[PDB]
Amino acid sequence: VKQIGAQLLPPLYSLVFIFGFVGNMLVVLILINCKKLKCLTDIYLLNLAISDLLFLITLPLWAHSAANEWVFGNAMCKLFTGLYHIGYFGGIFFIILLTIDRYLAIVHAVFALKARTVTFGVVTSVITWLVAVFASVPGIIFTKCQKEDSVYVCGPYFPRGWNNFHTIMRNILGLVLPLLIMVICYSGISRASKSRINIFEMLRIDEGLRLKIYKDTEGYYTIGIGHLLTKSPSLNAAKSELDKAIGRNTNGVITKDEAEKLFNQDVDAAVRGILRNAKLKPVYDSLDAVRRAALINMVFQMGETGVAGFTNSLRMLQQKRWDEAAVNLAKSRWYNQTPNRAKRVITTFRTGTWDAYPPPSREKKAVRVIFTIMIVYFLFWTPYNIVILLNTFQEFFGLSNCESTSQLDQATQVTETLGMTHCCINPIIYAFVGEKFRRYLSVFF
Ligand SMILES: CCC[C@@H]1C[C@H](N(C)C(C)C)CC[C@@H]1N1CC[C@H](Nc2ncnc3ccc(C(F)(F)F)cc23)C1=O
Ligand SMILES: CCCCCCCC/C=C\CCCCCCCC(=O)OC[C@H](O)CO
Ligand SMILES: CC(=O)C1=C(O)C(=O)N(c2ccc(Cl)cc2F)[C@@H]1C1CCCCC1
Ligand SMILES: [Zn+2]
Repeated sequence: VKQIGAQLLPPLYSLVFIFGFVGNMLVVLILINCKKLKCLTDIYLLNLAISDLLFLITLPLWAHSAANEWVFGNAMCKLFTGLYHIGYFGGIFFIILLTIDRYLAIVHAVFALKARTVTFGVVTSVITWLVAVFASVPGIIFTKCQKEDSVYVCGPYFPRGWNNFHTIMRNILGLVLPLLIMVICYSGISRASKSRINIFEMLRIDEGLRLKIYKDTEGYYTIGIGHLLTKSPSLNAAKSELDKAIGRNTNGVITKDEAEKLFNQDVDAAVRGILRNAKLKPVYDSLDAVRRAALINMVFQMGETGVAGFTNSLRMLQQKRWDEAAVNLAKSRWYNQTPNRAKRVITTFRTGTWDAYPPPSREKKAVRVIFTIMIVYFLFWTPYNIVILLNTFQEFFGLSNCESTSQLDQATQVTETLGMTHCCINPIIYAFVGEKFRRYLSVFF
């Protein structure tokens, strides 16, 4: 096999090195000089880029050894084995973190939004690098520089039991764990909604989204998704009430996530009020999560006193007569005064679906990117994980032969070579799938 390796590995690894280095370097430059590392997700992508770099800087040494032999010493051997493993495990770990993060985001997990901070990022990133190191320790310890058949090699020399342990450990952290994580996420996504629409999207369309302190048509002061600040002229009074509700010096400006944080506080407060009203409680209890949202929508607009005015319609809703309740609501004063908003609320109540509203785009496009990242990772590293599992545990089960181990080694070499060419793929996936990344490239050039 060595003959083929000397002709193929040096140009292959060199080409991978060139594309991967400038690729992940561009990713880092963007995250620092365009995104400025302000978001939690910017931290993970930064560490993911670092993982690939830590990996591919080792390529020139592996390619040189294939052409000649290992000449850098034992200490250098254990060092680059460390970068090789740490870069690898760090890679898949930070892909999983991003996978979870963007999953929780499209389901609008409240605690995840409250956790979406650079502080939470730095901490969990430090722990992630630790686990990556501890998973690299066995590889480092039993890897040495030794003269085999009058040729120097930087290779692994595990005892019988330790090679078995290392194999199953690698398969868990690099296959079983990510696979399970992804299944959880796919399930949680498909169970939330088929249209991926939450109450957040609904009231964002109907009530709007204020990033700057907005003066109501009457004279009231609002912010975010329909949040009353005060009812009196002074904008200083408005800023005063807002700066208290956030805990920050806002100067009358809010951020998108701060809006949803406020929004969540207003939703459960509305639900709290509904479940405390004698006429709204039995209706609310007989409704599913979709039609309940439409009721919260009406409370968001007219208040519980106003919603309680629809005595007829409420009873019909309470009795699951959607069609008839829909028609009756189209005759109300509320309907004729604000027809377009009412119409799509009436539809929600009638059909019990989000068909009256447009689905989220960027939220879906986000999980499209990160799931693709992980699927492609699987493509590149799964054939290696399996063939070494066969070459370890299940070679005792069956598959036994004299030329077996030799051929299983060949397959191990080839598949690992395949996996080693993955450290240059992520930035390419960004450019092909991710629209924000291409936008960052447009302003870079
Ligand atoms: C040549 C140095 C091998 C080196 C070992 C190192 N190792 C896990 C620890 C020391 C970190 C990881 C990185 C390197 N590896 C691990 C295997 C991978 N493929 C190969 N290795 C060595 N001869 C090969 C010859 C032909 C072929 C082909 F399939 F193309 F024909 C592939 C080869 C590689 O390269
Ligand atoms: C060598 C041959 C193999 C090469 C080919 C393998 C490449 C597969 C990569 C990604 C799969 C698509 C990932 C899709 C990510 C999930 C998309 C999603 O969930 O959003 C859809 C949305 O629900 C719609 O309404
Ligand atoms: C929808 C979205 O948030 C993104 C893109 O449409 C895109 O190209 N992004 C993007 C941003 C920076 C970098 Cl370096 C690479 C990216 F792909 C962001 C990613 C945010 C992390 C999860 C995956 C999507
Ligand atoms: Zn959403």
